[PDB]
Parts: sequence; C-alpha cells; structure tokens
Amino acid sequence: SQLLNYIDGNFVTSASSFANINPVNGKLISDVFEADAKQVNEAVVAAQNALKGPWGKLSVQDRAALIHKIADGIQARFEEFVAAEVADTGRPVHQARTLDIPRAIANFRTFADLAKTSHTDLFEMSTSDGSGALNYTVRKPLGVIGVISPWNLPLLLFTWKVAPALACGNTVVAKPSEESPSSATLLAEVMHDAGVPPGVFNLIHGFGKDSAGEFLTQHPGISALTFTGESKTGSTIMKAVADGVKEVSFELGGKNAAVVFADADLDAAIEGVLRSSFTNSGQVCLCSERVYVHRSIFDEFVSGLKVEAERLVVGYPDQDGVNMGPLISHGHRDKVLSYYRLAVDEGATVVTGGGVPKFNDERDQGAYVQPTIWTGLSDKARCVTEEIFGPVCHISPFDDEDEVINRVNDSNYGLACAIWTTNLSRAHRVSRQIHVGLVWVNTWYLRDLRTPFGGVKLSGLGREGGRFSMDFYSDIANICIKI
Amino acid sequence: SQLLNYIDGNFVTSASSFANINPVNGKLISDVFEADAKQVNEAVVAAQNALKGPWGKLSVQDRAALIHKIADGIQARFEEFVAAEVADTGRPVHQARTLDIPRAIANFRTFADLAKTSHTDLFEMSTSDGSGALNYTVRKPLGVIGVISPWNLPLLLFTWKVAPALACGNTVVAKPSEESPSSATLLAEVMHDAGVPPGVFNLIHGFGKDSAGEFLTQHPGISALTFTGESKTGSTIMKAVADGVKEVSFELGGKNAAVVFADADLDAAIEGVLRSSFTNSGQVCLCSERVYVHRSIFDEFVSGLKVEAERLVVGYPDQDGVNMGPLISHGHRDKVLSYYRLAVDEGATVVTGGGVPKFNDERDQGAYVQPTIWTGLSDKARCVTEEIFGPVCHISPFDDEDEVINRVNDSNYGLACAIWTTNLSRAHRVSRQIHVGLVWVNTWYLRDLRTPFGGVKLSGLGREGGRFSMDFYSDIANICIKI
Amino acid sequence: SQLLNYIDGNFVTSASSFANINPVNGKLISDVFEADAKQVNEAVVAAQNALKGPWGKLSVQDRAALIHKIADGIQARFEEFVAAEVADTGRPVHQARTLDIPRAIANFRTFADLAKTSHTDLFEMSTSDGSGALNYTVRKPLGVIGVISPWNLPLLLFTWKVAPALACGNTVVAKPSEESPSSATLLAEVMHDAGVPPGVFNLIHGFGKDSAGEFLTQHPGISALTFTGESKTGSTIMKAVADGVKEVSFELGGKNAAVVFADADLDAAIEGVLRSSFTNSGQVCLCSERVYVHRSIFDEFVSGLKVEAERLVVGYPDQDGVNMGPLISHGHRDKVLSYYRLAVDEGATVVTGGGVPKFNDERDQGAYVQPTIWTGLSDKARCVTEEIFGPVCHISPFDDEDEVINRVNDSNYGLACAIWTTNLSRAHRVSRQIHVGLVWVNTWYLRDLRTPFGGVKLSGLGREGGRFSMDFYSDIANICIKI
Amino acid sequence: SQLLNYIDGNFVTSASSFANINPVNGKLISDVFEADAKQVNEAVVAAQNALKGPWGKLSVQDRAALIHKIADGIQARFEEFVAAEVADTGRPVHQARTLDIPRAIANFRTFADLAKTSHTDLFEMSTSDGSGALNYTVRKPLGVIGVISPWNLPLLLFTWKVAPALACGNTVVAKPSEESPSSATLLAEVMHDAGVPPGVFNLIHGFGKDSAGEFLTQHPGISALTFTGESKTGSTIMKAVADGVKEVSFELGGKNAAVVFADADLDAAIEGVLRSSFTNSGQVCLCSERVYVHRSIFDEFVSGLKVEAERLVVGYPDQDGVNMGPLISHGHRDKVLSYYRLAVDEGATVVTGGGVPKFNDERDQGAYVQPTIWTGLSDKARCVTEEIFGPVCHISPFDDEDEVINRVNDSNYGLACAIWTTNLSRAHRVSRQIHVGLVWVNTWYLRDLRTPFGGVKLSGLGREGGRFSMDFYSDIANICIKI
Ligand SMILES: NC(=O)c1ccc[n+]([C@@H]2O[C@H](COP(=O)([O-])OP(=O)(O)OC[C@H]3O[C@@H](n4cnc5c(N)ncnc54)[C@H](O)[C@@H]3O)[C@@H](O)[C@H]2O)c1
Ligand SMILES: NC(=O)c1ccc[n+]([C@@H]2O[C@H](COP(=O)([O-])OP(=O)(O)OC[C@H]3O[C@@H](n4cnc5c(N)ncnc54)[C@H](O)[C@@H]3O)[C@@H](O)[C@H]2O)c1
Ligand SMILES: O=C/C=C/C=C(/O)C(=O)O
Ligand SMILES: O=C/C=C/C=C(/O)C(=O)O
Ligand code: NA
Ligand code: NA
Ligand code: NA
Ligand code: NA
Repeated sequence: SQLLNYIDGNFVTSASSFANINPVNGKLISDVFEADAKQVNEAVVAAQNALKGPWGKLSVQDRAALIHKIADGIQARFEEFVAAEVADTGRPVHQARTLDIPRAIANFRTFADLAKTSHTDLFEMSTSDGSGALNYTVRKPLGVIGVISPWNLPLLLFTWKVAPALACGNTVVAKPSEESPSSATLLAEVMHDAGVPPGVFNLIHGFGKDSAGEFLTQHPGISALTFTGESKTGSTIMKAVADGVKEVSFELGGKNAAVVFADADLDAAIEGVLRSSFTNSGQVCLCSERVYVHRSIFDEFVSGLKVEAERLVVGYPDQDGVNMGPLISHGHRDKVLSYYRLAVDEGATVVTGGGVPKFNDERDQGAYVQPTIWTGLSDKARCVTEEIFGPVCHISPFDDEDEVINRVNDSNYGLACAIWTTNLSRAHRVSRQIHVGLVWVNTWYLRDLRTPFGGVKLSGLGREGGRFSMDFYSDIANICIKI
Repeated sequence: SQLLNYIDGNFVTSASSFANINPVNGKLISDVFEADAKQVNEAVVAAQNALKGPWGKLSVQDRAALIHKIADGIQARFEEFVAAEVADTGRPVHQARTLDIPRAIANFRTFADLAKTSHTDLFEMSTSDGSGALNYTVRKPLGVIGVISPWNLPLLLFTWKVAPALACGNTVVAKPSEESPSSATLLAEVMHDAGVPPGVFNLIHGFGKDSAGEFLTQHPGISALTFTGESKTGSTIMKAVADGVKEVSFELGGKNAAVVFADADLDAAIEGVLRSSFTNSGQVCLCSERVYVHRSIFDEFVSGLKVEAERLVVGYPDQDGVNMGPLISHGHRDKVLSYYRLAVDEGATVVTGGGVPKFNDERDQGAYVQPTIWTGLSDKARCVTEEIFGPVCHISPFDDEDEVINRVNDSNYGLACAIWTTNLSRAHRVSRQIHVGLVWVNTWYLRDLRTPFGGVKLSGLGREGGRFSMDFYSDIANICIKI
Repeated sequence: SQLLNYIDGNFVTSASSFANINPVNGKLISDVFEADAKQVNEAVVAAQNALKGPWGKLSVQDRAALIHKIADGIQARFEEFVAAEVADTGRPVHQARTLDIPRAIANFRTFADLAKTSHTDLFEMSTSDGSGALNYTVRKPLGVIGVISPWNLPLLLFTWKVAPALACGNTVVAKPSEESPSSATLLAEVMHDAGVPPGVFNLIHGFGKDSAGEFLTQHPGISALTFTGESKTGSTIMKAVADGVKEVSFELGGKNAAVVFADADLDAAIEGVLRSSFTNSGQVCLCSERVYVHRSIFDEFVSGLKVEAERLVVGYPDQDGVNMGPLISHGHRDKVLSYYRLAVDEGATVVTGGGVPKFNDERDQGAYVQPTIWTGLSDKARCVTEEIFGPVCHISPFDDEDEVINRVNDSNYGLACAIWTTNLSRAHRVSRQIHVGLVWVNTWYLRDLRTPFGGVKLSGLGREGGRFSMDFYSDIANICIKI
Repeated sequence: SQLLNYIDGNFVTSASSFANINPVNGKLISDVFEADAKQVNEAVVAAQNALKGPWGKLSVQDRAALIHKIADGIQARFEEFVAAEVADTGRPVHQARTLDIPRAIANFRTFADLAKTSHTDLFEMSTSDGSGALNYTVRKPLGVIGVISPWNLPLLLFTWKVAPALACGNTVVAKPSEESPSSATLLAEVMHDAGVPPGVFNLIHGFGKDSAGEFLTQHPGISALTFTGESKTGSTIMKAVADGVKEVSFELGGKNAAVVFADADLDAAIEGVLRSSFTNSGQVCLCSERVYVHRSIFDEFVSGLKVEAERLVVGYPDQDGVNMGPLISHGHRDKVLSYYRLAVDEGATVVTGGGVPKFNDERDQGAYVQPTIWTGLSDKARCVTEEIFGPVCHISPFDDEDEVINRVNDSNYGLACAIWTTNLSRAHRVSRQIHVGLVWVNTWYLRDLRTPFGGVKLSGLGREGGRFSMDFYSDIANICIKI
C-alpha cells in the first residue's frame, strides 16, 4: 500500500519514500512519500490562502457542523480506522476499538461544541470627560497551525491538536510520526469526502531533522506550532521558531510516579499500577515508571503485581485475551532493551520480565518485549530518572508522607502522578503538593476533555485542554471604543 | 548617587559599575553596580529558597494585604519616585505624576485584588462503574520568575510584571534596563521596609548580552521569563531558555498605524495622532509611526498636525508648558537621527522637524530630537516598515476601506492600531479586521487593567492583562478523584 | 377526540374537551382534552418519580444525546410541525418554516450542548490550623419544572422552557396555551418515539383559572414555575406558588419603543419598524407599539411607512406573497378592536388601517385585523401606554436626545427597544440609558441563544438565556471539605 | 439610649417608639422609633432620587473606594459595634469580636472588590448579509433595594445584603429586626460620617405586619426585596410584592442534619456537633437540630456529647470561658420551652438539659435556657421535623448510607448538612446526594465569601454569594449592534 501527502485538496507523491513497518512481525505495510521543502511551502501557502476563502467566511455554527461531519465520517469508516491504527503500531484491536478511535471522534465533536458555546468579554469604564468607553474582546483564528505529532496514540493525539485548531477557524499543516502515518492519511480522505475546503487541512509525511518536520518548523508562514514528543525535540523546535517568535504549545515526556499509601485498597492499587505501567506496552507519556509503596505493604504489593504482570497475554492484536502488543519499532526496542541491561548493571533485582518473549513464529521478527518490574535501585539511578517508554516499572518503598512527596518531586519532569489512598485528608493534602500537571487519586488516565491537560517543568510548555485550547488556537484581540 | 543590587534581603554592591546618565543635559546621576553571573546565581537561589519559607505559607489574603502595603509605601514616597523616573529618562514631570507612578501603584493594587477574587474550576464526570469522578483545578505559584524590563516606561512596565508575579505567589529576580535603574531600586527599598521576606524580590542591575540579563536568562533555577523589549531580543531570549523549556511571555516592538476616515472628527483626530505619535517623545511601543488619512482630508489633516506639532514645547521636565523631553540616551538618539536621514534618502518630504532643536544651553549636551512628520514614502520604504521608536510619523493618503485595511495589516508586527470615525458600523467592521492585539476607536492608550493587553505576530508571544496574567504567572494543576 | 394529554408515558383523554378553532376561518380544527386536578396530580407525581428512574441515572453526555434525538425527531417530522403551528395560529407558512420550527429544534440542540460544556467552581481557602479547605460547587436538577406558555410563538416558546429544563436533568409538566395546543401535542409524540422515559415529559391541556394552569401552579410537588404571558397573570402565579416558596421565572408584557434619529438610514429604519410593528400580526412581546422619530424626518418616515404597510398582504398562510395572518382568536380580535376605537376617542389620526379587512370569503369568519398606524396621541393616552398586542404602532415626533430617552423610559414595562442611528457615540451612549432588558441598534429581534433574554420592571421576574437558563433550571450546591 | 430612623441624610424620630430589651437581664436598653407608612414612603422616594444624584455618577472604582471607607468607619468604631451587638442579643463578647463585627467589615470589603473586578460578556454572531452583529451585556443598578433582616446575626446578615446592594450601585431602604436594632443604627452613623450621599442608605425601624416591614414590602417604588427570616414570612412577602412582580431573594428556615459515620474521627465529630448545635445558643439557621450516628458508635457518641454539653458555660457575654448567652428574648424562650415540653410528650429521653438554668442573680430575669439533647423520637416527631431555633439536638442511630441519605433528605427544608467521615469516596459520594445548598465535611460553618451561600426547597428562593449576589443586585442588560 501507498500513503500520499494531501496538499491543497490533492493527494500527491514525492521524490522519495520510506517504508512503514508492521511491528507485530517486521513486515512491510506501506510506502510513504516524504514531503520535501518545496512541498511543505506549497502546503503552508495553501493553508494561508484557505483562510481568505470559504472556510474563513463560515459562521461558527456552520464550521462546527462541518467538523461534526468530519466526526461522522470517521464513525462511518470506523473499522478501517481501527485496522490502520493496529497495523502501524501493533496496538491490541480491542483498545483501538474502545479508546483510540472513539476518542478521536470525540476530539472533533468536543471542540466543535466548545467553539459554539464560547464567548468573550465586555469591560465598561469611566473617562475624564464623563462619557465613558467600552473595551471588548474578539476571538479570531490565529492563522496557519503547524501540527507535529508522535507515534504512541497516533490518531488520538493528532486529532487532539487538529480538532481545536480547526474548531477555532485556523488552517492546518500537519506532520504525523514517520512510524504511524496511516490513520492520518485516512483522515485526509475523510476531510476531502466531507467537503472540507482545499487548503484547510494539509497532511505532510516525513521525519524530523532534515525532513518535513523541520521545514514546517522553520517556515515563516505558520503562526504557531503545537507539538507532542521528546523534551529534547521541544527545545530544538523552540529554537527553530524563535526568530518568527511563533506561538508554541508543547507536551513532552515525563518520568511519572505512582504512590501507594498503607491505607490504599491494595487490590485496586495493584490492578491500577498494572494498567498504569503496562497499558499500550508502557508507551504512554502518562505511564508510571517509578512506583513508591509504603514499607508496611511493599512485599505484598510487589508479589501481587508480579503475579498479575505474568498473567498478561503478550501477543497478536486480535489474539483472544491479549493485553500487550509489541513496541512501536525495532529501533525503539533497541533503546528499551538497552535500559533493561543498564538496570542490571546499576544493581536492579528483576522481579519479572527483563528481556523478550519467544514465539517460534513470525512475531520473533517483530519488536516485542516483556513487562518488566525492577526493585533495589536508588533514587539517583539512571533507570529511575530517565524516561524509557516501555512496559517497565521500578518499585521502591517509603516510610513518610513528606519523604515520598519530596522523592516524587525530585525530578526535572512534571507530567502526572497517581496516588492510592482511602483517606479523605491525605488525598487532598498530598495531591496539591505534587509538582505535576495531572494528579489521579485511585485511578489513572481517567479523562474529561474540558480539563487542562499538560505538565510542568521539562514535561511541557503551555497547556491545552478545554478553554486552554480555545485560548491557544485563537488570537484574542481587544477593541476599545471611546464614547 | 549609588544604586545597589538587592539580593536575599540585602543591598549589595558588585565588583564592577556603570554610569546612569540624565538625558536632559548628559550629566552623571549615579553609579550602578553591575551584578555578575555569581550574584545572579545567589538571587535565583535565594528566590528558590524564599518559596519554601514564610512567603510560601501566607494565605492568599495575607499575601494580598502585603502587596497593598508595597503600594502604600510607593505612595508614601510618591514624589521621590516621580523625581527618580524624571532624572533617568527626561520625562515631563506632569506625565510622571499622572501616568507613570500612579500606574505602578495601581498595578500592585489591581493584581492583589485579582488574586483575592480568583478561583478555579470543577468538573464532574461519569465513569463506567457508575460512581463518577471529580476533576478540580488548583492555582499554584509557577516558581521563580525572571523579569527583564525596558527603559521607556520604567516603573510602569517593571511593576506590570512584578505585581502579578508576586500576587500569584511567585518569587522574583528582576533586571531593569541599564538606562533607567533608579525607580526599581527605590522599589526594592519599599519592599524591604514593608517587610517582604528575604529572597521574594531580588533586584539585579546590568546589561543584556554577556551580563545580568543574559545570565538570568540562562539560569536553570527560573521557572519563567517575562520580557518587554525589542523583537530580536525576544528571539534571542527564546533561544536561551529553550533547553530548560521555560515559560516565556513577551511584549515586543510594533509599527503601529492610525487610520483617519473621511467622517472622522478631524480636529479630535489631529489632536489624537499628535498624542499617539509624540507622547513620551514617541518612545512607547504603542505609538503611531504610520498614519493613513482619507484623500479628501489628507491635506487639511497634514497642515493641522504640522501646526500642532510646532506648538509642542520641547524642554526641561519641569518647564512651564512642556510637552516633550529628550530621548532616553545619546545612543538611542544616534539610532533615531540615522532613520531621520534615511527618510530623506528614501524620498521623504520633511513636513516638520527632522533634526535636533538647538537650545544654546546645557540641554545641547542632552539627547533631544525634534518631533518629525514625513509625507511621500511608499509602503515599502524602510522608514515606513521598521520601528524607529522616536517622535515621528509618516502620513500617507488612501481612498478605500478595504485598501487601507490591507496596508495596515501588511507588516510583520501586530501591536496596536487607532482608528478615527464617527460611523457606528465602520468602527466595528474595521476594528475586527485589523490584525493587532489592541484597537482604539477615537482615542489612544485608554487603559482598563482588566483587559488582555499585548500584540500578535512579531509584537508578542503569549498575552498578559487580567486573567491572562493570572494564567501566565500561575501553575494550573488538575486533580482527579475517582469516587 | 383529537388532542390528548401525555402523562407518565401514555396519551390519555379527560372527562371534558374544548374546541380548538382555526383563526383563518373560524372552523373547528380539533377537540382538546382538558386535564383536571387529578390528572395534573398524576403528572406531577409521575415527574417526581421519573427523577428516580433511568432518567435520573443518565450521564450528562447521554442525556444530551437523547435531547439531540428529540431535536432529530422534530426535524424528521418538520412539515407536520409546520402544518400544526399554522393550523392553530394562522401564521404564514414561510415564517413557520424559517422561524418557528427551526428555532424549536435549535432550542433543544443549544441547551443539550450547554449542558455538556458547563462546569462549576473550585475555591481554595486557608484555615486557622494551616491545613486548608476546599469548597466546590455542583449542578443538580432542581426537580419538577412546571411550564406554562402562551399562544403567540407556541412551539418556540414552549421549547425555550422545556429544552433547558430537560437539559439540566429536570422532569417537566407542561401546559400549553388553550389557543395553540397542537404543536406541543406533536412534541409529546416525538418524545415518546425517541424513548424519553415515562414521567420525564408530561403534557397537560387546559385553561388558566379553575383549570390545568392554575392547578399546576398550586401543586406542592413542583420545584419551579416558568411562565410566559401577561403581567397580571404573572402576579397571580407568584401568589399561588408563595406558600411553597417555589422558584419562578417570568417573561411578561411590554410596551416597546423604537427610536429613529435624523442620521438613520431612513429606508432601513422604515423597513425595520415595519417588521418590528407587524411581524406575527404584531403579536410578539418584542414588537414596537410606540415609535419616536426625529422631527426633521418625521413626515417622510410616516409617509414611507404608510406605503409599506399598505403593501402588506394580509391573507391565507399559503397564499402567494402573504405577510400577515389573522390574530389568534375572535376574543383577542375584540380586545384589539376595542383599542382601535379607543385610539379614535383619544384623538388619534388614523394614518392607515383601523378596522378589519373585507375579504368576501371564508376569511371574513376568521380573526383578521388591518395593520394600523396612529399619529397625534399624547404620551399619556392609554393607547400609547397599554399593551395592545396587535399590528399597530403610534408614531410621535421628538426633538432632543434627553427628551426621547425619558419618554422611552416613562413606562411600567421594560422589555425591549430599537434604536436607529449611524452615529457611533450615540448608539452606545443612548442604548445604555434605556431601561429595558434588550436593545437592538439598526435591527430588531436579532437572536443569539447565548444571551440573557428578558425584560425588567413589570416585563419580567428573573432572567433566562445562556448560562442564565442553566442557573435557573439547576440547583447549585456548595460542598466544603475540611482538609 | 435612643435609636432613630435615618431617612434622606437625616436622623429622625417617629410618633411611636418601642422597647429594645437586653436578654441577659430583661433591662431596657433603648427606645426605638417605629417608622410609619409616610416615613417609609419618604425613604423609598429619597432612595429613588438618590439614583439620579452624585451616587449615580460615581465611577465603579470611586463607588468601591467609598464602600471601603464605610468598612474603615466600622473598623474605627470596632468596640462600639461589639458592645452594640452584644447588648441587643446577649451573644458572647468573643463571638462578636471574632465573627460578627469582622464579617460585617469583610462583607463591605469583599463586595467592593468584586464590584471592581467584575465584567460582562460579548457574543459575536453571523447574519444573512454577512456583516455580522454584536451582543454585549452591561451591568446596571437594579434600583431601590428593600432589605429586611433577622435578629440572630444582626450586623453580619444586614451587611450581607446592604453591601452588595451598594456595591452594584443601588440605593437601599433597610429594616432591621425590632429585636436587634443597635448595630444597624450605628451603621447609619458610619454611613453619614463617611459622606455617603443622602438617600443612598435609609434605615427604618419597626415590626413586620402593620409596620415598617410590610410597608416596605408593599411600596411600588422598590425594585427588589431581599429577605432573611422564617419560611412563612417568605411566603407573606412573596405575596405582597406579587402585584409589582419585584425581584426577590429569600434565605429562610432549615431543619439541618449532621451525620456521623462509623469511620469518623469520633472526638472531632463530638466537638463539631457540639459546636453545630449550640453556637449562638442554637440560634443560627445553620445549626444542626437532627443528628444521625452510625449504630456501631451511637452510644459512645451520645455519652461523649453529653459530657461536653454539660461542660458548656452559660452566662454573661464577658464571663470568663462563656460558651452560650441567653436566647434573644422571653417570647423566643417561650417558644423554645414549648418545644422542650412537646419533646417529652412525644416520648423523648432527655439526655441533658431540658429546662432553664438557675443563676441567683439578674440572669434569672433574662432569657436563658439550657443546652439540650434528646434521644428516642421517631423521624415523624414534630420536634424532629420543625425548626426550634434554640440549643437543641436529637440524636438517632442509622445503619446504611442510602438509608441515612433518605432520612436527611426527608424534609421540606434544605439549607445545610454536615457529614463526618475520614473516607475519601464517602465524603464526595454522600455529599452530592444531600438535597441542601451547603454541605460541610468534617467541619461546620467554615466560610469563603466567594461561594454561593443559600438553601433549596423551603429554605430559600434564589441564591446569593459571590457572583450570585452580583447577578441578583444588578440589572444585566443586553445590547445588540447590527454591523
Ligand atoms: N503529551 C505528552 O506529554 C506525550 C505523550 C506521548 C508521547 N510523548 C513523547 O513521545 C515520544 C515518542 O516519539 P520520539 O521519541 O520519536 O519523539 P521525537 O520528539 O523524536 O519526535 C516526535 C515527533 O517530532 C518530530 N520531530 C523529531 N525531530 C524533529 C525536529 N528537529 N523538527 C521538527 N520535528 C521533529 C517527529 O517526526 C515526530 O513527528 C517520547 O519520547 C515521549 O517523550 C509525550
Ligand atoms: N417574553 C415575553 O415577555 C412575552 C412573550 C410573548 C408573550 N407574552 C404575553 O403573551 C400573552 C398572550 O396572551 P394570554 O391571554 O395567552 O396571556 P395569559 O397570561 O392570560 O396566558 C398565558 C398562559 O397562562 C395560562 N394562564 C392564564 N391564567 C392563568 C392562571 N390564573 N394560572 C395559571 N396559568 C394561567 C394560560 O392558560 C396560558 O397557557 C400576551 O398577553 C403577552 O403579554 C409575553
Ligand atoms: O496528551 C498526552 C496524553 C494524552 C491523552 C489524552 O487523552 C489527550 O492528550 O487528550
Ligand atoms: O505594555 C506596553 C505598554 C503598556 C502600557 C500599559 O499601560 C501596560 O502594559 O500596562
Ligand atoms: Na509502524
Ligand atoms: Na539614564
Ligand atoms: Na386555535
Ligand atoms: Na433586644
């Protein structure tokens, strides 16, 4: 199969392509045309031009309706979206069916709804002459939005940036991850078939450095760049846009902690930490790679977790009760296994996992690894401070509330934390002292799309979610009328 | 006179120093101790540690009452602050008495109040098990805020940053412009005498490149950098913080237009452009350096403005009916005089001014220039497109509304615009189509401190003012409780 | 046997019926079953109980979706709703097609959406013991809402109350006007077919006093009473609910003015006042019955308006260029004719109309009156102070701005006013001085469902629209957690 | 001591005077001049004219400063206000100094602040012709506000209404309770000395029926009636204003419950219920008169409470560690002892209290009763269902969460509830199911002035607190400009 760019209402190829690899089994799924500078430029210019076309004349109610028509379009090809996401990533079918695609549909519908009910402010004031004045605010499109996205929840995160950009009347030039270009390509078809005017949504394929990613980022025609990926890539991109002083919104790594206090419901914590460490084969920015458990229940916790971890079915996306699929790619398994080793050297006890499973079939040419649990490491070990982004956690005991708060916060990252406790005072007292953007108490990755959703310190810049997306993807302008 | 740094509750000197010059007569006002990389380091460390002391334990109410006392202490020393801003900048006394110092006072009071009345959000949601969940947001300090401010409205822009930073419970390290250090140092004294705990507010004197400015900007202990200055300086600072992925807030240059339509109140428009072009001797980012006037009134508008500009009194800050002081320094005057020549070279008719007035007294050693009006340059001329930041405007005719709108918007800046018309529809039809952060109709620089206040494109990054300042100087964190 | 009640999920008849008459020709359209005290009680109890059934358990997202299915179900029977509205009221078919039915559908949609996007508040505080507390608010259904609506925009006004009621999770007992019951009956069939659970929406037919209206108003089981109708009926209802201290929300009469200044677009103003005085045969609470025109344009305005008014086509709802239908009933027609005479006794010049047109066909048995224009009455004439609710305006000259503002405000009502001027200052300076809930400048009855939409003084009690409807139809509860 | 009315800038006496009696010892404190209908009229008319005078021309920020001046005036006479509250009511001096007087000051300050920070809304919309329109809202004074307040928290509740009234630019005619007129009279003095324009604040003394209160309530010149007091008086007043359709805001009775679960911190819960039942001698609308305790800890709870209640000191307001003063009056004490007898007749075990203490001094001429606990009554008993408004609670066991929720909600009132539990889920699951305006978990009457603060069912009509007071005390008007 072939994946083409979508520029100014046209599918187009390039002077080059790269392969897209299925990671269940190393096989080739598709050729993907790499967008070059000229093609990027042609994309930005057409998104510029589309702002002064029929898109820009739509009322907010008619724009909202079209976006709902985009969402209806995805629902109408639902099983194709599932297949494309799975194929690219190895994600279990069931989870692409209940989380990834439905969420993408809800991203468009939610931001269309926000854009319809959103309004601005009126300020009255007195003047020397006694006649007064009015200041009012108006909401406009920011302009052309560059969107660069990652591979771990391809459609979910691509639509999280694209839906609010379009809802706010912007136009978009979007560059999905090289590793998962398929669901995005299908979206371009949904856009086209829905009647989205040419130039409004442009899809470019490519890599980062020296490819479409970077050219987008350096193009003076964009007004903003929203990005999700590695912290180091954020810093790079921040440098690249600096001369145009472009608006930037970044969601970046974390090294997230879960915390289990003595008075937690132990079973629920074990189950919750299981999900939080090994969901999507631990390839979510939100996953817990450090776990702190109070000393009085530490051994029981580690035993319980070891057991549930070994019951995880690691297999075919469509295999009966499968829980995990592979990593995204071999290159990413190379990094993960490299942490697995570094853990050993640094002194870790391997409670479970620690290498790759053996299938005796095509999956052995894929990119699977095992759910791993470590113990024994100190707070300064590299395997406890750096993001691995695999199905791994380290577990460590603690004694004191103040102590464990300090240990959770002793990080250059700040995305999420989960806390397990049945106590009312503790939950609210400890939550507010954790230096992260998202705390969950007795659950994990529960989602309400109205909330601010982002991290502090190296884990982000700005916030998105709810009115914070409405603010980022819009230009607020103040008009003052002297009376 | 000597101006010391203020670090961790103590006024301190440095190993080096530089001169503060009175632009009215070129004389020495004070010596100012440059802070080195090392002292910048102490100020930051102390500001970090101040977060974990008494300041960090005050209620929102007590924090606000202490900020009201800062304001009372400026008020108690009102005339000394007036004298300080005048000496540094040459500004007319009446302007410092009515705009500059009362605004620095109201900036503290406004943000104190905003901090008392501000709340966050509560979201309720259903969950699969029927028990529901709550997500609530809380408002924390961002951390250490680095503040770097310009020389044109020194205490006003300085406090516009420091007030919300402190009201949101941050600690601060602030670097005022080398050209206008006095009011900031007096402010450090007020802070001290009001009992602001040590480390909350730190004042570091110095320059930018390879100095205090640069150092603050590179220190990893800061959580954010807020800045007002040149667009290119913004670009540099954005590169400098990119490795730490620090929150950034920028208010940068402009090349602002005023538009005078045929049905304008002409005499009121002439007066308004006079004020918008020549206030503070054109040294305000808000000033109008491009002016568009409908062809049927262009010649009469030009003649009227000439007359009014030639009546302006250019002189001592406390001279009788003084309207305009000098430029900030000889170096800035060199830059302005250079653009004055450039305009003649690009074909300008000099309608008035275009040189330096001759006093035959001490002021001739100062940094004065004449108010200047040009005519006859094309929209491509550099003088019509680059920020001069002097008492100058160019005046060009137009015939058509859509035409003028495109000429205003054809610029890389987007700070402000003023429009003059008596027509209800036009006011609101035209205003919304200007691609700037601030439009005024039939006035200029009329302020309501609740509004968003900043520009688009090269004129800004983020927004401040009202709840935009509270959003930027706070960390908004989400807490999700599964019920 | 044609129009039934709908109580607890079944259509039911009653012990007595009353005639519904077509105002186009005085013919019987239907027999309507009048609910008695016992049936009103059965409806309140069933609504009470449905709050504890499945309706009570739906999530906000699912409730909203169900409300969108109510909307979809109206859309699917679009032409039957049109035919129903037209049959009861004689409204022109094109108007029912473009205003009445689409707005009823959008009422349901807009409020479903607001229910989904609305959130509440979170307040942090300090406490003496240094642990702090949180206060947060939650929105809950008020309970059973009793809805009593009028005959002039039947489905539009009925759903304007029913949609936010249901959107906030209440249940409803709703009594449409005796003169226009058909569209509400069809609405119940839509509710039924959409699977709205039994008891959630209940329809009772009848009159006011000694009938279903009054009984609903006195029943101790309702939590609120929302009403649209005459002021005097509002007072009676406020007394009836007083022992129960029920929440109330009333939208009552007005005696609205239009004001035309010398600088208006005169042709637009004549067209504007034509719509504002004669739309729906002047049977809209928002219609202009008093017009003030500046003396320099008075004769011209009056002459232009005469011509336009005598070009209005008064006739059959499906007749070719029809503009006006009949009045709602012979009873309402006699009230209006009684005012037409009083106008002549009080000294009015009849510029046009003043009686009933002669059709020489079955329309002569209907309830038509002519569009009428008066001149020469005094500001204290009863015809200029009491609401007529017919297709009638009096036009009076004025001279000064202060004077006409005082005459507009000299009224016990305060619903709406329209102002015609092209001057920017005047628009904003006058509009703000008019003591009404709604001012339109250079237009009339322009509608944005997000806005507060009601009147002051005798014209209203409380306020609906936007977040104001969400406030009224919700119970807001504050929960305080000591930490 | 004499207490005059304050009408139109002047203190004035009346044709008749009544006695204010000190409830500690039955001695005469003052004569109070009852206002008659003519004087009420005089007040309302002055208040109307005051809206067109200097008060009406104040900027918001000036109005606010002046309200801060009122608060400073009270702060300057702090101990005189303390002595005046104490003498009228017998409340402990420490309660007056820590709650009553400071809250009255903070009411004025909080609302002044809110008046300065508050803005309104801007709605942009499309129109047929593609030019669009704008809807903006403005905030105006409502008009004259009639205020009627009770005797239990005289100055706190009086100023809780007067303050937001004045902050929103209304004028006021206010009638304190005949039982507690002194602090309000001193408030009139403060207003006058603060330069509050004549007619802006008017004070009238008297009773309800056939006196100042009724007459206020029936005057056509008021725009609204805010009222705190018994539910029955609520109804009477809602009737009286019905002919005028005046805005109304009522805070009314309750029969509040406290619920102690098995996992409560029992000693904290005992202290909390002791404070919630016996503060101000149970004469707060917020007090718990019904308490439910889990069966497993019921006996231990009652024992513990008995001991603590028997250690309460009942006596003079300045007596050492006094906890309770007398009831407000001999009449109120007759009502309370009536309910003490009824309880015995209905079968209650008197756990402690149940009579009047014996003092052997002037306190035996006062209106003291003992703190009283009952056990053994059924949910239907009158003493468990009707509001007593003295220092009494009944305690009953329970077994199941859903059961105790139903028992609390089984009431015609819905003011407040307090819940004691250490369990996180329980606090939030149970809180949200209680049908009241205000729930406290692990505390009672902890207050943040930003919150909504009122009850549901018979306990209330409308809501005040934070922006709910700004909504009630303002006229929000919508202006729509066709562009
Ligand atoms: N919301 C969040 O906080 C969040 C969520 C999920 C994943 N992540 C991150 O996702 C990452 C997975 O992807 P990765 O390791 O390949 O990240 P990456 O930063 O290398 O690249 C992700 C995206 O950035 C593009 N890119 C890379 N270099 C670029 C450059 N110089 N200029 C422009 N674009 C460039 C890539 O093509 C891709 O589309 C993880 O490292 C993790 O930190 C963050
Ligand atoms: N938004 C507004 O402000 C607005 C809008 C449209 C119409 N109106 C009013 O609509 C009115 C239509 O005339 P109308 O005779 O229908 O007004 P009405 O007040 O007599 O009747 C309106 C509704 O109230 C019910 N009703 C009448 N008396 C009652 C009683 N004692 N108890 C309970 N319910 C009672 C009626 O049966 C009907 O459903 C006009 O007179 C006009 O004032 C107001
Ligand atoms: O953003 C990073 C992980 C996100 C999960 C989401 O559901 C989301 O971003 O919308
Ligand atoms: O910020 C640039 C000019 C600012 C003037 C102001 O009044 C302000 O920033 O507050
Ligand atoms: Na792949
Ligand atoms: Na200087
Ligand atoms: Na009819
Ligand atoms: Na008394």
